[PDB]
Amino acid sequence: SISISYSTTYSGWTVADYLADWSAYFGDVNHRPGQVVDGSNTGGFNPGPFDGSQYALKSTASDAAFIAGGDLHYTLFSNPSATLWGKLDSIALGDTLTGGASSGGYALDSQEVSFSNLGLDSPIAQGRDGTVHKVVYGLMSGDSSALQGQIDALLKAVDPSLSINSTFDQLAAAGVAHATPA
Ligand code: HEM
Repeated sequence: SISISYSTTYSGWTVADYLADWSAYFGDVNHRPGQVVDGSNTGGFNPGPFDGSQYALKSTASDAAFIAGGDLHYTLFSNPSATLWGKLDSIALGDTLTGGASSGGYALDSQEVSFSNLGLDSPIAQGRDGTVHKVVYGLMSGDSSALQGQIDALLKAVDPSLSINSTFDQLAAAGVAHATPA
């Protein structure tokens, strides 16, 4: 089942409120035609350049960052163009991104919340409609709606009383989350 880690700072927050606020603050990096700048708003892959076990992106407007983990592939200009696909296992949110391919991986100096065992599986043929693409491109764009919807489904699968409107502490009591030190 989905497994959530959260700093105790967020114990009383709903998942939805946390994600709404986190993504709004992260803010759209404007990864769109005419506006992509390598090393500014592309993010990066480990080991890369366009594939790997992690994709990570910081907002330059500020040191808020996320890391997507799994088995990821980015098509770049190849058909279907500008598609992130593959297997998405985890999303970690926080700030102060560190590492990269030259370090052997990415990490957050302050990891606030992670969602693991997401089980998202998107074939290349689905293109930009795939769930992996929607989740991650959403986050790049300051929009956690797609992530929220996938988490909500995973929580309901455990029990229909559980949802993104549960608090992190409620989810811990329900067996799907654990707290970490603030
Ligand atoms: C190493 C990381 C990446 C690089 C270097 C990169 C590079 C690019 C480039 C060069 C463009 C075209 C810019 C232009 O037309 O002027 C682009 C567009 C785009 N990229 Fe990325 N990208 C990266 C990661 C991602 C990821 C992870 C996603 C999805 C989750 C993504 C989604 C898109 C989308 C949706 C567009 C717009 C495509 C269009 O409107 O036709 N990119 N990217």
